[PDB]
Amino acid sequence: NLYFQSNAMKTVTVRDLVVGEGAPKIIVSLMGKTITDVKSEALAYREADFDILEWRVDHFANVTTAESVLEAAGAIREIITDKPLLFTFRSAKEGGEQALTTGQYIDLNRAAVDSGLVDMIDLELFTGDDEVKATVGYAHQHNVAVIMSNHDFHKTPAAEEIVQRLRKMQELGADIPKIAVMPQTKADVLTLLTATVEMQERYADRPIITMSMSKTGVISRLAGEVFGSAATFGAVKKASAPGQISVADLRTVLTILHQA
Amino acid sequence: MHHHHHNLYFQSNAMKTVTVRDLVVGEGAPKIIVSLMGKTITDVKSEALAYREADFDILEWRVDHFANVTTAESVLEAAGAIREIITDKPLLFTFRSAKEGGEQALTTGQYIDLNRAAVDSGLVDMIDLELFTGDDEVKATVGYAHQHNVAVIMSNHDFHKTPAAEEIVQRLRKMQELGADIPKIAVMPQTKADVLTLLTATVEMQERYADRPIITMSMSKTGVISRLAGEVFGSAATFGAVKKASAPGQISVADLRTVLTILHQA
Ligand code: NI
Repeated sequence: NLYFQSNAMKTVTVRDLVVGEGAPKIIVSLMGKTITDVKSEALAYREADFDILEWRVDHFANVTTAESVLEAAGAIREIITDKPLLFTFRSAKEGGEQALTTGQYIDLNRAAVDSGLVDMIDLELFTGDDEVKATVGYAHQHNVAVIMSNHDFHKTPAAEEIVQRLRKMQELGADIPKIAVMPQTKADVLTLLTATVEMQERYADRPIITMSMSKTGVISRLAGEVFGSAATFGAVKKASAPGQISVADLRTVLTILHQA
Repeated sequence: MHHHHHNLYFQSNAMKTVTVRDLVVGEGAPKIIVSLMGKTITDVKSEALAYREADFDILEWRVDHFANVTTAESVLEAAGAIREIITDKPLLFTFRSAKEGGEQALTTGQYIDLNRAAVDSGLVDMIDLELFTGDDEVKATVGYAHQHNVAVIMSNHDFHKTPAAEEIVQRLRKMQELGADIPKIAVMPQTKADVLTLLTATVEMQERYADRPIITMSMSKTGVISRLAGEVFGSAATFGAVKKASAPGQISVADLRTVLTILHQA
C-alpha cells in the first residue's frame, strides 16, 4: 500500500493516480447493504469510467461486525483491482445513512486500516480533534491516506470560515482536506469557489476537494482544474448527493476544460 | 430628428428576454455567438458561406476587420452579402473601435454614421454600440436603432484587467440606463479571484437590477468557465470559435454546445 505525498508539488499519489495534477479526478460512491449487493455493485462499477472508488460503508447493514466489513472490502478489492479504494463511513448528520458512537467509528476505521484492503479512509473533522489526529497518525503508520471531511447540507458558511476549516484539516494531518456545502443563493456558489482559491493558493501544501451541492452548485464540480479542487464526485447509476451528474458527462466536461 | 412617413424584435421585461429571428435570448441555455472576419468583400462572402455549416445561434460581423469601412455603401454591400447567405439567424453588426481592441480606428462621427447606415439598410438585426462612445451619441443612436426595429447590444471590454465588481455592475446598469437591449461586458482576469469577481458582478446585476438579458465573460483560458456557466449565473450568450478563436478563451462551438447542453439537462 505505499502512497506518496509531495508537499512541494501539492500532490498525493495513490495506486499510480496523481491527485492534485492535471484534470480533477472522478470519485464514485458504491453502496450496498449486503456482501453480495456490494459484489453486484462492484461488477457494475467495473464498467464505468472513474478514478477512485469510494465505498460508502454507512449503507452496509453489518457495519459493527468486523468480519462482514472485511469480507465486503475484500470483495471490492477482488473485483475493482486497479483503482484506489476509499473507505467512507458517512454519518447521518453529514449526509449519510447511519450513526455510530465515536468509539465504534474509530474501531471501524481502525479495522479498515489494519486490513490492508483500502488505500484511503475518510475521517470527519467534527468527530473530535484528539480522536481525529490520533487516527490520522495511525492511518499514516499503515500507508493509508486520509481525506478529512466536513459537510453542510443546509447552508454555506462565509468564505473565511470555510478557509479556516480547511486549514485545520491540514493542521490535523489530513492528506486531502474536503468540504461540501449547500448553496441557498447563487452567490453562495461563488463563496465556496472563493474559499477554494484562497485555501489552495495561500495555505495548502496538498490537494483539497471542495464542492457546492445541488443543481445550482454544479459548476463547482466541473471547474476544479482552474479553481483548485482536485477531485469531483459523479454518479454511476444514481446520484449519492444533490448536484452530481453522470460520470460520462462529468468526464466529458473535465476533458473539454483540460484541453481548452 | 429622424422622421418616418405616417426587421422585428421582441423584448419582455418581465421575462428578461430579447427575441430576434425566433431566437429567445435570455431563456434556457445560453446562446452561442460566433464572429465573422473578412478583409475584402470576397473574404466576407467566403467566410459566411463557410460558417453557414457551423452550429451557432447569432452571427457577429466584425466590421473592424473590413478594409473598406470608409464608404458606408461598401460596408452595406458586404452586409447584404452576409444577409443573403445567413438568412435564418440574427445578424449583429459590430465595429469594434480601436479604443477597445478593434483592428481599426474611426472617428466618433464615422462610427455613428456607419452604425446609422447599418440600421438604415434593414440588413442587420442588431448593432453593437460601445458604452464608452459618449452619452449623447449613444442615446441618440440607441433611439435611432429602435425606430427601425434594430436591437442594440451595448458593450464594454477590458483586455488587461478585471475592474472591481461594483464598477462592472455600474457599467451594466449604465448600459441599461442608456437603453441597451442587451448589456455586454468582457474583462480579463489577472488572478483566479478575478474570474469570480466577474461572476459576482453578473449575479448581482442579473438578480438586483436587470430587466433584460445581459452577456458577460472573463477572458483567457483561466476564465473559460465563465463562458460555460451562464445558465446558473445569468449570462444569456457566450462566444465560441468556428475555425479560430476571436478572443482569448473561446472554445470550439461544438465543445461549447456540448457543455451548455449538459448543464441545461434536468
Ligand atoms: Ni428611417
